[PDB]
Amino acid sequence: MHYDVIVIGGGPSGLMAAIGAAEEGANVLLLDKGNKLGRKLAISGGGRCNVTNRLPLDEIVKHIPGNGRFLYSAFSIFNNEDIITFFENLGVKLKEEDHGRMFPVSNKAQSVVDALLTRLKDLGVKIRTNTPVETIEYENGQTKAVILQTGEVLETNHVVIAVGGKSVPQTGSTGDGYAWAEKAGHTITELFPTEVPILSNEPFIRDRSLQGLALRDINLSVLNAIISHKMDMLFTHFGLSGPAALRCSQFVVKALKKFKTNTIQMSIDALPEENSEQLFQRMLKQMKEDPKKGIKNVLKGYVPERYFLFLLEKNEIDGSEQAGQVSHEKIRALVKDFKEFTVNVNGTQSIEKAFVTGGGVSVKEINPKEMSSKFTNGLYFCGEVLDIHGYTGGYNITSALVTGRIAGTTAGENAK
Ligand SMILES: Cc1cc2nc3c(=O)[nH]c(=O)nc-3n(C[C@H](O)[C@H](O)[C@H](O)COP(=O)(O)OP(=O)(O)OC[C@H]3O[C@@H](n4cnc5c(N)ncnc54)[C@H](O)[C@@H]3O)c2cc1C
Ligand SMILES: [Cl-]
Repeated sequence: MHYDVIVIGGGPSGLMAAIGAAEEGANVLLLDKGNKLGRKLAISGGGRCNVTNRLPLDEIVKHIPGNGRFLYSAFSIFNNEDIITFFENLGVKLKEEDHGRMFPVSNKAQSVVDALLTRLKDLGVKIRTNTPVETIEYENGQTKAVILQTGEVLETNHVVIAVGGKSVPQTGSTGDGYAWAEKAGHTITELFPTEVPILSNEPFIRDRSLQGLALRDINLSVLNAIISHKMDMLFTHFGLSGPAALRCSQFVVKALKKFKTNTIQMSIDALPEENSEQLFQRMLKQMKEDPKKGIKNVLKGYVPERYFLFLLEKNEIDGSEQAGQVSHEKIRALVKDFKEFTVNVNGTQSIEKAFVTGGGVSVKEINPKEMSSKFTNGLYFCGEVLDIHGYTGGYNITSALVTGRIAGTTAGENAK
């Protein structure tokens, strides 16, 4: 046993785990499949890396819908503000942008990766690139060895699994970690994509009626209800995309899986600022100002023209009908479609194409203060391989950095 701790995976969690263990005085090996460490980290935040989020604790947890509450213990030890200080000290100043989102002053993800690599070098962590792991050996409820794809055996009593999820496999995250966890006794929460476009075969989608149409600042709901507020949506050839749709997508997936229906209902509130009474009266007070003018001109500007004209048809209103020859029941209907237009949807894009993989190693089986397995001694987990996931805004890297630091410092401590 040359190595006190072996960390498998050099994403943000693995890099923090290796630093965490080496600070505890352990001789640490960090293994990665790729020719470079931090490939996904290097593309994160549009190439700038949204490293963390400075919002208060309770808001951070709320933005991590996949087991955010599990992180309460971790955050007591090492939290968002601690992340900011940590990076400052490694010479990579951060800045705050919108909605609490923190980015390097350099505006370059590579800056973050390089700082972490420099700290590993300073601490004497051994790094082996192009070194894929095949499996982990366990005996007597304890970790015994890491087995490389080549067959090379690396004996150790402390292994940190930091290999990420299943999305964007070109970066190295191909779901290798789940089988190792199962071998160790763990359950895997069923995997689902997050932040992906939603599919629909509604006739109006198939006939491209609204294709390319952006609806700005809408409320998009998944009915049963889960609601994304004041975000933009886009109608595509295949369904719904844009921030509002992407946010709802994990909820579409779960629902379809739980229930075994072919479609589920979504609802679009195109004008969330205004209630159906205010909107109805707005519309009357305009139909009276110009009762001889065509309704398609009297009521322009409420929603984009293509959506407007589609909804008129749907409600059997001739756009050229005189504003004072349109029945008030048919206007009430138009207002209901402005506030709650239903769209049946029937799936989403795949996990390969997702932002983050939802599901993973169950956190019920992990000691929250340690990131240690409850089943196998000398086994630790961190990052996206765990069943933790965040919305966009820095939350996923927050969790990876935090869990990686706790897992690493616990391993390094245990190994001594
Ligand atoms: C396009 C994109 C942009 C993103 N932007 C942000 C953002 O701005 N902010 C944010 O908070 N989140 C962002 N995310 C998500 C965030 O990048 C991830 O959640 C995070 O990188 C997960 O960190 P990790 O350490 O768990 O795993 P990863 O970063 O996925 O790293 C895992 C490492 O494990 C290695 N590995 C895998 N299998 C093996 C094996 N068998 N043997 C050896 N090594 C192996 C891989 O080569 C890889 O280097 C983004 C995601 C995507 C895809
Ligand atoms: Cl993000």
